[PDB]
Amino acid sequence: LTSELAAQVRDAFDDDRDAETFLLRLERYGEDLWESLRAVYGDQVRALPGRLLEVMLHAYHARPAELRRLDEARLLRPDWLQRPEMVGYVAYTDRFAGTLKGVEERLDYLEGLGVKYLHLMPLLRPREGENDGGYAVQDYRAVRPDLGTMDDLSALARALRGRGISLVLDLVLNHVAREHAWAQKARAGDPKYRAYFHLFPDRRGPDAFEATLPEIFPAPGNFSWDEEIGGWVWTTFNSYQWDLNWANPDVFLEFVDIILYLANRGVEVFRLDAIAFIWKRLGTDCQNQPEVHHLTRALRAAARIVAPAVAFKAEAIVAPADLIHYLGTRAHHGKVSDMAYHNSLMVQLWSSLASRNTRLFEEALRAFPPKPTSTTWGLYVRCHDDIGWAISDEDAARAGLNGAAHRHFLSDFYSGQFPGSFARGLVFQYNPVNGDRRISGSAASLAGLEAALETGDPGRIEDAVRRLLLLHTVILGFGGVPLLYMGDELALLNDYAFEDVPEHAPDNRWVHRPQMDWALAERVRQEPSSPAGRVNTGLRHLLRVRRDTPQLHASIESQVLPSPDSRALLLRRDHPLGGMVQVYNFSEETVMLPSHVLRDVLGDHVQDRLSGSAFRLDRPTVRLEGYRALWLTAGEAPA
Amino acid sequence: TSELAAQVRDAFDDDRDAETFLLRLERYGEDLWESLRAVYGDQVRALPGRLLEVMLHAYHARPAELRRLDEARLLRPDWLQRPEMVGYVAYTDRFAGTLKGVEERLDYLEGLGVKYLHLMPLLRPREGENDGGYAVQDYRAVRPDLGTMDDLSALARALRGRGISLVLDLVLNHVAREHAWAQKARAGDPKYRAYFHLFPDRRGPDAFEATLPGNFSWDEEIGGWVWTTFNSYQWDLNWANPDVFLEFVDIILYLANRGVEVFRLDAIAFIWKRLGTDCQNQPEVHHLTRALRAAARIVAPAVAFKAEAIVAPADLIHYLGTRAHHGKVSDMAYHNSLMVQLWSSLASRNTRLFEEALRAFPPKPTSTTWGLYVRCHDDIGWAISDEDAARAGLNGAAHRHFLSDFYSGQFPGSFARGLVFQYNPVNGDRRISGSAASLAGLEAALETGDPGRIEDAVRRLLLLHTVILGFGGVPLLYMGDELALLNDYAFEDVPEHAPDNRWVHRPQMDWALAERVRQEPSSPAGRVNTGLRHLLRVRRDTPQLHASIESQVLPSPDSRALLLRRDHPLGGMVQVYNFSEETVMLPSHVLRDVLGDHVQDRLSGSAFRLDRPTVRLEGYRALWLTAG
Repeated sequence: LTSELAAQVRDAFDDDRDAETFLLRLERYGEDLWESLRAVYGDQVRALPGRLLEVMLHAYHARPAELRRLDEARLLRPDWLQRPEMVGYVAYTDRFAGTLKGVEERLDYLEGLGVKYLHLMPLLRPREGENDGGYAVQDYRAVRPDLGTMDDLSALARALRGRGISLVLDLVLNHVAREHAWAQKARAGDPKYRAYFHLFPDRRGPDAFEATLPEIFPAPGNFSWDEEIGGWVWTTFNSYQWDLNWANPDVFLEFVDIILYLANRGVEVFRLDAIAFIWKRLGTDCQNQPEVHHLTRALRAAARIVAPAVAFKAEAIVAPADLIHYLGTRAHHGKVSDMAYHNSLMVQLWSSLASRNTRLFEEALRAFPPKPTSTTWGLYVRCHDDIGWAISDEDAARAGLNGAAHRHFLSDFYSGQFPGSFARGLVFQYNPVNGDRRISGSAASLAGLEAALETGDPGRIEDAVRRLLLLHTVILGFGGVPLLYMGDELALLNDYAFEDVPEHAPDNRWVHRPQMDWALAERVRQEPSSPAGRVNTGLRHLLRVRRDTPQLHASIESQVLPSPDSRALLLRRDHPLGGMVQVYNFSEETVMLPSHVLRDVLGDHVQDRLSGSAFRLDRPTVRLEGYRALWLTAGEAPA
Repeated sequence: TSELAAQVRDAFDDDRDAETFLLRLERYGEDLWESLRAVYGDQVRALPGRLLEVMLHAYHARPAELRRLDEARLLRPDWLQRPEMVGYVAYTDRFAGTLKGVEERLDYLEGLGVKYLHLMPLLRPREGENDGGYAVQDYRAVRPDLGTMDDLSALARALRGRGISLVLDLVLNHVAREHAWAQKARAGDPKYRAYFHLFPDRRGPDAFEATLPGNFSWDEEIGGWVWTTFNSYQWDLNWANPDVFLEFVDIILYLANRGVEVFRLDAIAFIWKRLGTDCQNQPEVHHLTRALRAAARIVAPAVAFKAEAIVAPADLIHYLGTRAHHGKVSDMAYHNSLMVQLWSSLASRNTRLFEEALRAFPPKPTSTTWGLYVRCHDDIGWAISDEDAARAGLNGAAHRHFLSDFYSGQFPGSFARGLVFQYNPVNGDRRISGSAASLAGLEAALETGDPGRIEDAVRRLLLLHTVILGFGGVPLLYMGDELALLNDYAFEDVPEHAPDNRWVHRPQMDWALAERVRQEPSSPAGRVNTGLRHLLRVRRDTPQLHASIESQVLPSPDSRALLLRRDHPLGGMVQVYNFSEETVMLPSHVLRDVLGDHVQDRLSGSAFRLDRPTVRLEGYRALWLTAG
């Protein structure tokens, strides 16, 4: 930040207060921005500060007054994402309400549920034809035509703002569709756009990289031949998907422009897709490269300057050692992506439900490194994906188990194969290398409700209801944003109508991606003692309690309290108003949990926030019914 | 929320102001209204609107420059916690004569690295005896000899330009009997009579005095009694009257608009009376602080509060906020304990007591900040509790008697030259006056001429300053400790000072002497001056000193040494202090286990190889070790 930049800035604004705000923000986040661009682009052209600033100034001018207010509000409350009132809902626009206009019609449903974070599945304009479910983007400044237009998106954002809901979008950083304007300008041979991709004249560069790359479709391959470069283009994922070259600063500028464009249309949180892949280095797997963080840090800083209201969420499923970098280590500590996904917690929930054992869970959480306190996990029980058993062999070992043996068990269990399993999932992928399988299926089908409905047995139906509620309780209390997956609140079962639909039939993930039935949702509200109704009212109650428990603030991490019974998981959360201990029984059986381990942190008298009832810990044991969850804090003893 | 919205929206010609005000009121509204209810009941319901009238007026009058600093503070909430922050404490008159005079010396301060200037009481006191400025006659005026408010305002404009914050003392608990309010009450306006604790006969006063450990005074037109904790010309305000609350929100915002950035809230412990109690540290104190703090958050985000309470540690922590008050009762309190343990360990050559006292200290909210000092305008009282002493293998009172004996000069072969200020005819507990340089042994050493004893004194001063510069929090340099000023024995020649021997450590700044010291690097004062400016430079570049992170005691295998650990994302730091003249051989494993195999002393620049069994630490040496 020189005299030059400041004067440029100062002369770019009619109102003096705008100039001052911009300048104060540039002073505050300048360090983050320039240090990072230097580490990536080195001594560059040096013209870059000035070109970046034109992009930032343009975006700031176009930023509407209501979004500037949200901007100041965010500065007053930096931890908005970490507040216990925060509840997320994840849906496909079309499968929830047909169109973006349609989503406006259903805000009463969402606001009623307590949702303050709405993540719609990919909707930026994809190429026509196969599109890797929206990850092949044709234009980032347009919407898929069937869903509406950008205007529609912009309006839906105004409406959501009015009910205090943030809109969340997927932004693919790593590649565009072969039909993207840039990809076309490059094929018509404009040198500028040729430099947006990894382009190769002969078969040598491709060969040099493929030496150390693993493959993502086990189409097979990392490079593709195209007529008008002939020549080779870097194509991680599918052939119609061309990796952008982030070593070219022109690409950086395109993305700061797109992020700020979309932010000005009311996007509040960006899910940054394929972020792990954006930096290539010969000799490596070309994932999780240092430069990835420097770029994220620079993108985040431009967003901090123009649009304080905005936050980033990193989509990378990677081992925990690797994942922690996406929240920031060493220099960065929240200066990169703010949110992420806690894939491990989701895996351990299903694993423990199947194993009736929580040693593995304890171990996985203990080996997880602490996050920066200003960042936040996103927690889910299910999402639009298959489930892969990401259980490391070291974690399994510390639990007295063999990684492969345990993971084979889980696929056997959740597929329905294992004797006396409650689950009804489908196998999605079978890998002949390992034997490792991936499971499709809805929360309700996997937790046993499908199986139980076939028998009619009240006892097994109750077990299924309580399992769904237990899973949702853990994510609601763990610390972080619970991402309810659309229709889990109605306990939707596997849908097999996708087979009759010729475009879905090949891909059985559609099994857990149903159409929302609005009539069914009305039925469930009015039948409180059906299974769905039990889940629906049970969940609405947990969301209400969460929103009023300060100890769930996400800046505080849950610590594992090692359990005297392997059927139980215990989590401690320290807070100024007084500690909380969360107690989960992952078994059908009644557990008599020894008192000492809770007495030690909470004292003699406690009260369960969930049901209201009191417990004495000066008793040898505490009775835990099957699938029972307690949120214990300190209390009294007048009786 | 509805009534405020409309009022607010119309109260502003500019829309952006209205929006900002509203957003801030939503953000800090809970804090404010919840707290006033807990103090005044849901009884007094005109009050939100009266408070808002005060806040809106103040906001309108808030100059553009101070609103910008306001946004800058929101961008960096932790401004007080950055390693860049260094405080300097001085009397206006004794540093540079007048407020105009202080402007002429900013190059001195900015050059030292100072970003926080605390001037001793300067709001207009009563004439005559004034408890050194704690008897305030008008909060909207300055003591006439120092200048005017317009001078204060200009000095703030100059300080802002060098990135220095001005810090003032605001007495919350009482006004001078000559304050306008106290005279309106004597002329019998019922409104102002209600600003004080007033009693018709001696019943009432007697009921209180049962548990207060004079507290009341007779006046002709009040014939009756008024509550007067300190002296008699100092009348306790009645904070149970909301009119008083509003007076102070008005005063705080007024002074904030004149460029005050940090308020030292004086006698805050006393502001709530409750029959049956010592009338100190009452819960209402916190609720009131929280509400004052929220009004300041709304109108003047740039402002912060610092609580002046010397109280046992268990009590002190409430001034930073517990339970629902976490990080709302202050952004700053004094770490009186650390100062006491510095001198104690320097005298004892032993740091067990230090370890114990720090272990018993409870964790602060991470968004708040200690103020740390080696000395200040006060005498020293040995605030060492009997429990702490016990855990160290010491007798509380035995150790306390030693320290007074040592720092007074009485103990045989002590290096200290202090004066006894107060003597208890019961415990025998004494208070000590004296400057850092006199107490650390430099006065004694200059009488001998011995190079070896002079070097020892220089290294003691540097050791003390290093601890406060590395502990986490704002180091409050006391004026002229950087020049190693000795006890001034011309205070007895001053007839106004002679009764009060604290003047011994409250010297006039000699600007010629300051110039001499800059230019004589290997005189004693020059060694201190050079050494200090180097420590300030290193501090300003060590991220691990961010005040949100607390120093933890690493139990030491040698009682001559104190070891402190600080965890941080760029990598941990261990601080090692030797409180003795003798060389200490620390075992290597104790550092290798926290820092790894290769380390660097940030203070001297040299690397350390922990691959040896031991690490040499010369007398009075400090290391700030980090990995690398």
